[PDB]
Amino acid sequence: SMPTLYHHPMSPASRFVRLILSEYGYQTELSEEQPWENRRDFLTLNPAGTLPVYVDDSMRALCGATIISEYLDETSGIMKRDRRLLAEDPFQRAEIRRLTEWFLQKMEADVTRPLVRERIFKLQMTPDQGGGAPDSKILRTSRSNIRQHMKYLSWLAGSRPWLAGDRISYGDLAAAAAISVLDYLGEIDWSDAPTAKEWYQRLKSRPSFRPLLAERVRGVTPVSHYADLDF
Amino acid sequence: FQSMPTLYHHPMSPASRFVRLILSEYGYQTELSEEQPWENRRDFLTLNPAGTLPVYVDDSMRALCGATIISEYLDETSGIMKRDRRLLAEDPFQRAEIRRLTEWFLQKMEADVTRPLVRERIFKLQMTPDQGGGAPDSKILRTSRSNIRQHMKYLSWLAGSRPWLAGDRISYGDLAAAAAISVLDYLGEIDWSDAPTAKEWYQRLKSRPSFRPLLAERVRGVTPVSHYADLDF
Repeated sequence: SMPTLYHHPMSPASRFVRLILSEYGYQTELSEEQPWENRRDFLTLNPAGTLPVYVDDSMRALCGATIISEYLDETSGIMKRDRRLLAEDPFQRAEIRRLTEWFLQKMEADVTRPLVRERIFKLQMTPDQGGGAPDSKILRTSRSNIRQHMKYLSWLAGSRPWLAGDRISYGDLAAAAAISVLDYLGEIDWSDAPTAKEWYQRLKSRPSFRPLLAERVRGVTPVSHYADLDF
Repeated sequence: FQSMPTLYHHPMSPASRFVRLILSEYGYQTELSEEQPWENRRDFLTLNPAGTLPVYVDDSMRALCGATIISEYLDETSGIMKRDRRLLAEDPFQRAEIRRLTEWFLQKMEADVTRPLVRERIFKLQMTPDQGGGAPDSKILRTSRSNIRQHMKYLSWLAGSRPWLAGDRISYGDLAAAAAISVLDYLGEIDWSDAPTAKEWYQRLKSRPSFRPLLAERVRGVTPVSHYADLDF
């Protein structure tokens, strides 16, 4: 029976893993999880409460984007030759990981996690869980950090054929995952960032992206260009 | 000849100590260069714009930043230096569990406890008012301290239910936990009478040769708790 991915639509890490699974042709059951609920069965799988979580028949839960992405390289990626999303060379592997961590950890802390919490999770949450109106001060701080991250992405995109070098990698998927969440929310001004825009257009047009562009969060309407391959 | 690598680190950084432990276990000699995680110096931020520690620069001159990237790199390249003493398994599920525990101690515990506590107790003393300095924030201390027990209890559970934290042999998981615990223990923040099972496990890690530089180490302007270096505490 197919494995299960516990995830949330507005989790970049979750989107990143979905991308790797589609690129590599896996079939997966998606199970939407709300970590703030502290669901006991979910915490038994992953006591850290983080997303996503990949579980096959063995019931051995693989916890988080990094662990899952490494596992998928070890058990599939090594076969893929030209289509391998993590290289063989240790320095190239290090660069692909550096970019994955930039977008899923650094930009996530600076911008995406707090912004998603204020704008998405705080709608879905009950008052007791921390639900309520968005905090304007957190929104300011997160937003003030965006323009510098978009400037870096533009630079990477303009200077190499893909973010890590000469082929598509986990680095591109991780950036695209994160950008897709911010873009859903209309938080990116693309008029600033023409080089990043060209790069994002290429990612968002891949078949693996289609389920992300079709996806909708209830009570939050995406920005009008969100699903557009020409935006 | 091959110049020895440099590790940019801070003594009160668990991720830094974790890397040091790997390097010692595998017989590397390394030049240690102390950096302040808070200071934002322009040359350090050129090397690592993320401002994270540690940063490993071997004679390739390619900067490898953070505990995960460095530890994976060391598994991949250590060759004869890891023979018969490998700290990251071959099996994908065992590797996944070693990683999961490394992330627990160096990311989850770091956010819940160690990073805010170190900042209030170490860094806010060393910092000037303009840099963000002042008296420790009592509310941040309280929150961070209140999160310690859950982590110690998880560690006790792991240690009491398996021979090493990830399973049947010593791994990065043990080294990461020990690194995080050693920082807290330097500061006297662990009540060992409340965590006996974890105490037995830590006594095994702290007695390894690789730990000797950590126990000898001192942080500028902070005296460790009296039992810090004691193998028989």
